[PDB]
Amino acid sequence: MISYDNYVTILDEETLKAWIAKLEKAPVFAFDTETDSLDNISANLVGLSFAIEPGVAAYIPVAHDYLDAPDQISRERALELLKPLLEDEKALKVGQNLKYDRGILANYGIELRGIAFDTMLESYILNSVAGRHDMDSLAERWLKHKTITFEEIAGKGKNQLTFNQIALEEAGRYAAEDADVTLQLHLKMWPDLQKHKGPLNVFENIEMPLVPVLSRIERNGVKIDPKVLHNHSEELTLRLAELEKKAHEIAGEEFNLSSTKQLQTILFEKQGIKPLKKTPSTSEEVLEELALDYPLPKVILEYRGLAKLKSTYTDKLPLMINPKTGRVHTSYHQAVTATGRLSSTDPNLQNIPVRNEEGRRIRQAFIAPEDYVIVSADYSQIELRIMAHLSRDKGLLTAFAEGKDIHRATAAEVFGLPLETVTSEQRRSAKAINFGLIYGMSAFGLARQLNIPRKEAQKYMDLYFERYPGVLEYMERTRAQAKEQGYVETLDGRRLYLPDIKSSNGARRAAAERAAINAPMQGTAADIIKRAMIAVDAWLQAEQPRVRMIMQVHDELVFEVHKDDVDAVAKQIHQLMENCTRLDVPLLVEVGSGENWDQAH
Ligand SMILES: [Mg+2]
Ligand SMILES: [Zn+2]
Ligand SMILES: [Zn+2]
Ligand SMILES: [Zn+2]
Ligand SMILES: [Zn+2]
Repeated sequence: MISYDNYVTILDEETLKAWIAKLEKAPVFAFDTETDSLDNISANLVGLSFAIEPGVAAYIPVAHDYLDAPDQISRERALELLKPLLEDEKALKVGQNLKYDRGILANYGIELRGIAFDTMLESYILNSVAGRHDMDSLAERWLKHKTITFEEIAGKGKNQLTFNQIALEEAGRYAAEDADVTLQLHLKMWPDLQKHKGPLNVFENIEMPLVPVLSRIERNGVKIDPKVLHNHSEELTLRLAELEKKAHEIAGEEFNLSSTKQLQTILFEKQGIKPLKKTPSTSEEVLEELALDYPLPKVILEYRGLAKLKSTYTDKLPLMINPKTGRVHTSYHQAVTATGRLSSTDPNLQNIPVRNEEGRRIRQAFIAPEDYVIVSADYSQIELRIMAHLSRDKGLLTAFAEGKDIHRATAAEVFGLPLETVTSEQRRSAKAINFGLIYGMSAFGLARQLNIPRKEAQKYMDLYFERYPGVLEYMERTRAQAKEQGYVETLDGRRLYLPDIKSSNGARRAAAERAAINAPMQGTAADIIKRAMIAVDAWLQAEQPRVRMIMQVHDELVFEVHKDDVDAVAKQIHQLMENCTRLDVPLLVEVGSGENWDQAH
């Protein structure tokens, strides 16, 4: 176990000051905060823990208020004595998910500096796919130590206690162990993170500096109009009713809009071909093939889609508005994706349909406050530009260089015809090839996206590789080093380990080869986006203009800018994004604005 003998519980100023003195001369120190809620903006700090050396850690309770809780240093007195140390950029701190801790302190007017090491990110940069990067998983992987779980001291279910309700000593065991373990994890991982300059570079200049900027974006939140979302909800109810009637009217009787049950009994029973369509799906959608002529499958297609969107965003979004700020605070995850891109939840901004009309209405609900406007800064087809650079292809490089539409430029080369005459179908064919290459799509998978026969798709890809030889080379070379060293890297050095590259399993090894071609372009896009965020945030902090960075979704950064400042600010965001990141890839940033996210998008 871990008893009350392990760590000290600081209940007096004199002892706290003794520790602050030791903390001041430590080379690095682990630090952690305890609160009464996972919600950063409204959580209250219940206590703090520190670790100066493996096995030497302490817990300082400041707001435990259960019946008869012992005297504790007051939250205000503890923070004023600790403030200088916390705000000192020279005092280096180590922590697990420091983004959270930085925010809690910000609730009390404290600016946490010296945010040097985050064990979550150390683990993530070492090997993004090694497993989960949370402390409990980390302590077990690297230290063969099983940590005290929050459930162990607080309980489970609705009757679960909040930190302020837990006994001082019990809270101490948990909090001081976090600090201690975090320091031990750093001592084991930091030395390893130096065996390679690639990962070390990404960790030091991309991931760590991004920690406080993610905190600031999350805490800023985004303005959502609940009325608009409600109208959209009422209207969708009516549209779902109408659509259901249109389905019944086309055939007979009533039925659910569920395939492999009520649909096959209608659809193919009235002429068609037996198999159904899985909601596997992004490759063989039987329902949308029939949709080009057959009416029923087209209405069932649209019905399901609207049903999904209503319960996911229309009904959910209004419930996420924080009472304290009046805004929605999404959760960004910095150590979850395999390629290094940021993910998002509650809400998952990336699942809002882009090329769909309803998704546009969801976006219209993201509004700018009075006298402000929503500004969108996007990296135009960054992955494609990255592939152009990685393949060193003069053809692609020149297309982007002279500002031509790469999809029409590619079609003009593949099909051999003037750029002005390329048709929509030809452009659509080249476009499917271009994005297919990024995901390492098979010549048959391209046929399923283009609806053309196999070997006809193969005919296009051979014509493509002949016109753009540099792309085949990159593809072959990347699969090469992937087998030679078990991993692939981005331009900045970020690595994706591929354990199934020599799998001996067929499909399992195919996946690893696709990931081999894909990761370098996706990871590089990710690195670029993170560098722009740090650069834009740095300008924001230094110059203090009337602008907030509110979102990050796909390849765009969304802001709130004062209406009278839009022009100067747009010039600035634009320069920072395509000139203060990587100077090797030919980058283009498209900046737009409006009353809501949809207008600026
Ligand atoms: Mg191309
Ligand atoms: Zn923590
Ligand atoms: Zn903790
Ligand atoms: Zn993208
Ligand atoms: Zn420019």
